[PDB]
Amino acid sequence: MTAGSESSLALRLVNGGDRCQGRVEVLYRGSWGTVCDDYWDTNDANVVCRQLGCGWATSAPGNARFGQGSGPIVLDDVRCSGHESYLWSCPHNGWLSHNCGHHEDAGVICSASQ
Ligand SMILES: [Ca+2]
Ligand SMILES: [Ca+2]
Ligand SMILES: [Ca+2]
Repeated sequence: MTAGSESSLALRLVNGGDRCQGRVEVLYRGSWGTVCDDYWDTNDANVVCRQLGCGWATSAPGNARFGQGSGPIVLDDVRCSGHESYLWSCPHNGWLSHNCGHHEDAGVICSASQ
């Protein structure tokens, strides 16, 4: 990952009750995209929760549980071991390499969420 994208990458959870649950969105090339729910699981969620300082994964809802996003779908088939420090450190399909719709946008509920 080039130094420049590494500097600008960012993760957020949107449309939930607080910052520690919601639809997963990732900042790629200066635009916020969503993550497809294919093979999305608590291991992926766990990386997200820990990265955000949100504790550990409670659950990893697919099927746009927190609503459909509108950006590009930037991540798909995410295969986190659960140990990685950043979601972009997980194996995945490649940026923008998806076969999804926004009705599949992945979500997370973390243990620090209230
Ligand atoms: Ca799916
Ligand atoms: Ca996974
Ligand atoms: Ca897929």
